Amino acid sequence: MADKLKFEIIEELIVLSENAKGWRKELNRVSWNDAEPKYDIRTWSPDHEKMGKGITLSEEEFGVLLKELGNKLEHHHHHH
Amino acid sequence: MADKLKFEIIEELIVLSENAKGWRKELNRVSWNDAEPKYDIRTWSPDHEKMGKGITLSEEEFGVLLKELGNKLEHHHHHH
Repeated sequence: MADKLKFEIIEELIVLSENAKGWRKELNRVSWNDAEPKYDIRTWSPDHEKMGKGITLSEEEFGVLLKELGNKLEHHHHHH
Repeated sequence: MADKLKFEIIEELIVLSENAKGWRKELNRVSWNDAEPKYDIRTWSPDHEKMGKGITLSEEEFGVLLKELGNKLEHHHHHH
């Protein structure tokens, strides 16, 4: 029984930025409640001791992300 | 003068999936509190009246995301 969710980081994919306190907003793959591992994107502590604003994505959904982002890359516009 | 943060959806990029109540986990460009629009990835209402669990991405972070995902597309991960 759990009144809480459990998270275990399986693989680190991309670190998008790092805070003065360290807090890194990163894309990784986490397993929730020892169940199916999926893609997670949020701001974590440098020690990963805490977490915040972010979302869970399945292999299907993140698959759609890869597809459509890959399409949009036809529009070669340099991000700042 | 607003307790909550002001936001407006400038453009939609990707819809990753849709909820029973409609709530779509999508990537779209949102302008926060009348300021510079950025990339946002979260679950929104189908009417986009509300938002929830998700994160802000700038030119910097979204650019790095596109890059390193574009690398990862070397792996023929069937997302199944």
